[PDB]
Amino acid sequence: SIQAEEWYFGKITRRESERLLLNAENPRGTFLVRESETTKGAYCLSVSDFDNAKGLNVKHYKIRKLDSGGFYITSRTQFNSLQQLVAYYSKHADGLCHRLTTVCP
Repeated sequence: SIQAEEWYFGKITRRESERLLLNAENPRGTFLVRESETTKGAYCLSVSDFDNAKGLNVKHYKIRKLDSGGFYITSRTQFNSLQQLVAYYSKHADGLCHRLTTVCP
């Protein structure tokens, strides 16, 4: 059940995700997956970032569901579930601002 996944935050808003991620205690690459508020049927990978000029900031990556079943952020790689996606991007950033490091708490 994705519901029980530790990195999955269900229906929290865009503003709630940022609130959770923008915190001193979180590594760059702390992240969560949520349903998209605005795009029905989509997801969103929310990742904390930091640059010395803006400080801690969050980047949001829409995750689209292929009708045939998969998930994608880019045309580069596609995956059979959000779990396989969370796992790949933890090993390689491939375009994302930072590799996924920490699950949001």
